Amino acid sequence: HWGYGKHNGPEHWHKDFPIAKGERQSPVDIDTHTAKYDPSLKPLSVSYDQATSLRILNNGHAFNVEFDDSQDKAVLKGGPLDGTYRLIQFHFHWGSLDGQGSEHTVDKKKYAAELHLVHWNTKYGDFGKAVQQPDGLAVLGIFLKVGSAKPGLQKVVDVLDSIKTKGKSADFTNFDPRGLLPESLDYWTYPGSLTTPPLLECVTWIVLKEPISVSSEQVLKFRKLNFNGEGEPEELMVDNWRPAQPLKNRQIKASFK
Ligand SMILES: N#Cc1cccc(-n2cc(-c3ccc(S(N)(=O)=O)s3)nn2)c1
Ligand SMILES: [Zn+2]
Repeated sequence: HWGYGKHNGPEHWHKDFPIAKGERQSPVDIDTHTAKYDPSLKPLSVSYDQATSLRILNNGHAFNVEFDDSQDKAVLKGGPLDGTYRLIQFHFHWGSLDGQGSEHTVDKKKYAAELHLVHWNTKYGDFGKAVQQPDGLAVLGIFLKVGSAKPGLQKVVDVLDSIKTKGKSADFTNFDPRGLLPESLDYWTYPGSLTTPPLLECVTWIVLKEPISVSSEQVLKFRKLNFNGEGEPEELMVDNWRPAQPLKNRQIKASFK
């Protein structure tokens, strides 16, 4: 089906998902000199104190840590958003080498990986409805660079060997996503899309300026994951990122100067 290889990767997605060539696709390069500071932007509110994680899943494209979103336990508000967006899952995109991996780029710089905290607009009632709306999702994007270890990531790294292959899951309760955030919440924002099929144009992207540092040992363990199912030939889960797409008729706004 779709994936990230030569024969089914991003340059092929458009044949099944014509919106791949649409007017508001993600990711994009963030040109920091042309992004405009917007005083209209209220401060971001990340309220993850009551977050309830449940499970971690290898879905054959990435791994997802899933949250209980049956009530407003972990939400994103403020910044460019109106209303309340509920955390449903986070996941990452990463490279085969430390010079690549992120989806968004900053003045053409690629980071080693990129974290996506995925939230849906509660006025649409459920995720599947929210994705059919231009303001249905808000994804908080955070770059990772390789340096010192991120203590708050290590519980995730340590469960990966239990979900090596596609379709494997493990219990993942009592995980605190506040441990993945950098100190600053300064951000860029723009309207865009899911960066995987079905590439729906339903996302308010909020990308943090400050990356988090992770260790080489941490990132290496992401790279031991498998795209394949158990008992199939091993294909390492690496380079599961989509490259930057045309900005078209969009302006990236900055919360800071
Ligand atoms: N409920 C539900 C449900 C069922 C199937 C899939 C999903 N679901 C899909 C996604 C996403 C696909 C791409 C992204 S991305 N890389 O953040 O733009 S998030 N996030 N949750 C959610
Ligand atoms: Zn993603």
